[PDB]
Amino acid sequence: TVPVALVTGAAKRLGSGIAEGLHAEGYAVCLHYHRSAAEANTLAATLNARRPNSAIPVQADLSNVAPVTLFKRCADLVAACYTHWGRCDVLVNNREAMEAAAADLFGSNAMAPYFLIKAFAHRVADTPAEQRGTNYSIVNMVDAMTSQPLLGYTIYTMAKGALEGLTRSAALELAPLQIRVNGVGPGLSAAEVSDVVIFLCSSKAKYVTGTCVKVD
Amino acid sequence: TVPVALVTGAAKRLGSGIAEGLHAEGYAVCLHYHRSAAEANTLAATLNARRPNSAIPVQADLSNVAPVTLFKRCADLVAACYTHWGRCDVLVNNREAMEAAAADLFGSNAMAPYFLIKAFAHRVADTPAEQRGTNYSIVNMVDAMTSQPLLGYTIYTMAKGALEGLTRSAALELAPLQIRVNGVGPGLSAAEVSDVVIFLCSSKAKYVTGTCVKVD
Amino acid sequence: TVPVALVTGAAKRLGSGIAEGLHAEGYAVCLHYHRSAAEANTLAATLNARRPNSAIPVQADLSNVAPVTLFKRCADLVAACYTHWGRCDVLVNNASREAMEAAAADLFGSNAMAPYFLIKAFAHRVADTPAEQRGTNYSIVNMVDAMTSQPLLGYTIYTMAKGALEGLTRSAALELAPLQIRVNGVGPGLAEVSDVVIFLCSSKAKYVTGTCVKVD
Amino acid sequence: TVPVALVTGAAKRLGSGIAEGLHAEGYAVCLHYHRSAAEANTLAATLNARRPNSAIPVQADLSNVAPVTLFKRCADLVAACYTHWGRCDVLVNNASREAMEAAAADLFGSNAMAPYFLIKAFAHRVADTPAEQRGTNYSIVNMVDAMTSQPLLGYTIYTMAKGALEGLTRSAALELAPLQIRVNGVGPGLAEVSDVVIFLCSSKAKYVTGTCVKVD
Repeated sequence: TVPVALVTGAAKRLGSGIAEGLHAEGYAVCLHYHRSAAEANTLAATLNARRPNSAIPVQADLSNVAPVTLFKRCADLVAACYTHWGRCDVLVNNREAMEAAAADLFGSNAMAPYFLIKAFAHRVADTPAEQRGTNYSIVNMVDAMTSQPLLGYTIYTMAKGALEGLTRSAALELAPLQIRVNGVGPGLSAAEVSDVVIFLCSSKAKYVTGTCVKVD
Repeated sequence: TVPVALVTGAAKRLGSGIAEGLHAEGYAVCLHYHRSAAEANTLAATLNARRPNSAIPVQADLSNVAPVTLFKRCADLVAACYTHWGRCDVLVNNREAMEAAAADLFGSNAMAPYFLIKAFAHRVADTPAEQRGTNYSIVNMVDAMTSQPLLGYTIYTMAKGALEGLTRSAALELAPLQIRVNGVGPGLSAAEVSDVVIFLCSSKAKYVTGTCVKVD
Repeated sequence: TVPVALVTGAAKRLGSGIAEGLHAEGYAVCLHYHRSAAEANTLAATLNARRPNSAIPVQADLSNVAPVTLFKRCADLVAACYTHWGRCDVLVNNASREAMEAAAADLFGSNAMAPYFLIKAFAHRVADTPAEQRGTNYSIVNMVDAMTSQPLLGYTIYTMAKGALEGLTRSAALELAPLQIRVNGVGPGLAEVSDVVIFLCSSKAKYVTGTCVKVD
Repeated sequence: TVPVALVTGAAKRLGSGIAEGLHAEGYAVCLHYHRSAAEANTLAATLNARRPNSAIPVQADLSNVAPVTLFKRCADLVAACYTHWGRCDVLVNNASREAMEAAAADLFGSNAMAPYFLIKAFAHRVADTPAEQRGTNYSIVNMVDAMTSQPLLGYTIYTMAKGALEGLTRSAALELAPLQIRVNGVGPGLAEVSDVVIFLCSSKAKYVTGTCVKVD
């Protein structure tokens, strides 16, 4: 046993902090990326150097269109974890021009987590009982407006809403396989949300599912 | 003054009833369709015959991909109403194979209403003060599971959630232009929801916005 | 065989409107008051003037405090309808140092419990009526008032009270649904409101229950 | 300068766990009881056994009913911490014919108001402390119990009570945020729970407030 965490958007502002923090706790991290390959590798450099083969970068396109389906690209991201360490215990989902753009950011921000969670669960489902880890938890992040800046009020509230239903609904559907699913949002530092994430992923939080954490 | 209602999915089971009912009340209806052109025209036949030039069918593709954006296809649907009657007072939003499908049904069911509402409001915004109608209301329908049958529990709950936030958020954002926005869902006949829709669209409901109606 | 409506706090302001509006639709009205005799009798006379035997005033303390229990007082008020007219089809619940604090407690409990008990009695009376002898459209409306119109309450205790009342509405809807009794609420958005009341009570709302209507 | 925690209903079952758990983290604990003297003294002795001057029992009636007002009783219980230890940093609120009905009313008001008043007093004490002299981590936890563990309540009145309590949590969080006092809730999903309490009270939750944690 050494547990494994997949942090999507792992080189972004938040994701990195979550990643540093899950790694400090003794998790092996998969550091997901699209655009930011260099920073992925810096981060992987820093952690592996601190503790060897404890981190991998992995590129994945989390957009609405990459013809390869998002459903499949998502399943492949989770697969990177199994190929490389053979388990995945933790998932953290972190003008016409403008309009089509906002609609697409809406789609992947709801649909990527959905498919990343189908995938995560499918694998746990397939792992045999004896060889399953003991503490599977999924955290959906939701963000302030400042961090979804290319936004009007309304679209943001739609995305929060679906994310909100993802969390409560999977919490339920996925309890038979012992998978907790929780959320962290604002609120009506990076170091800060990280402690929440660490607690929800910790053994302390075994009986906690369905819960939308609020922060500041 | 004779008010105008746009009922998307207007030949489907529910939509038709809503349409017959808004028309009985004295609304001129635009009967939206994609696949079901024949039934659109039967319905238009029945109402115009009952009361002349009081109904038009209009085809629109409400899918996620029809390269023409949904944003634009939506704006064009609302435009059909203005071209033909010069006003629009009422909007009613009514295997990899399987997965991409569900993701797409998710996208258009959240995003079509969003863009149908941007469009509706834009026009009202552009109409001059003197020539605006007096009672603009928008109703978002949400449906039982039986009517979104190609579904798992979770996806359905995501869509409800975004729809839910659309309704509350626009209610707010769109109150300066006097546009009420409300929802009708189940519940935790066709004739039945129709009366709710008629009331929310009626002058009786002037001070009602933000409200999610529940039914049975 | 003319429907009967029980409006608590009929004597002054929102109560009167609602009673007046309901009366103008042809219910017989029972106008509860506590301290405002002039107002309840004046109003009842006016109404009885317009249509004979159509209104009565009925006195009750609905504060929270045998010396008579709140339950019994609430049961007798509901009984004053049967006695007088044979039936009761509609209930509208209008909410109305160390010293401020105990009074703010008393108020809180009074606003939650009086409706709770009223709803209990109403419903027990329905259940005692032989099956074939019941009315065809039982509905209950819980009014929530703006923070600004009940000045003795801090933000917190107000929210508490709003929370108790939403619970009762949603709870009682589910719990009474077998007796075909609908329970709904009118509250402020984020005779104005009498039309919503008329609607919820109307035969057109036969399937609306457990709804919190938002009015501003 | 050792932190002090006030647990209502410490005497039996969930209360004891929580007090025990909090105590095992090194708070000084004030163990409220009403009727169960044996339980509160036994437990306090055990704890004081393990570490001297680390626990005391303190008696209070927290029912809803000068003859002493609930407010004053709640103020004095909170005062029994200052008096004894100089400070109070953590509050945990554990909820615990015609006749059943009046008792079910009394219970309801007691469960909403006792916490409300407790939170008032706690917070007044914080505010009277000169600025530079306050503790660094004030937190409040409102426990909600399962329907099954408080048998005297119908579904409806329970939901009412749950609603009052969620209101207080979310309300008091916003209202006390200027005094750097956090308010959160633990409730059932749709020493198990002591770890969540420890967490919410811990320095790692400095930015968590207004959260309803869901535990089953």
